[PDB]
Amino acid sequence: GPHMETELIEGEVVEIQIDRSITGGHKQGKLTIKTTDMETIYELGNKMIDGLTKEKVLAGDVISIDKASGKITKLGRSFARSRDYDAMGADTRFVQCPEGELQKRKT
Repeated sequence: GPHMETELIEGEVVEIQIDRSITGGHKQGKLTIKTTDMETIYELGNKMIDGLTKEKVLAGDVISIDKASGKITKLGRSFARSRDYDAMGADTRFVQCPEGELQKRKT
């Protein structure tokens, strides 16, 4: 596999269908993602809803879905309100929330 051999799907979100009628036992939905070649539709399970909710996924965001773990990860291309302001001198808002320092990239 590329990087890893886990079944992963990622792409920019074209469309989002999330149930609002299903009981809090097993939510469902239908996601439309733009891949490298085309937009494909993927079925959302309860854990998928969970993951996309956690990542705060909306149309226009990009995310990856782990078929094995059921975890969803927003990649970073198609985002929303990313801080482009790094000239933080009078900006005492150093709210760099530790969301998982995966690999010591480090600024």
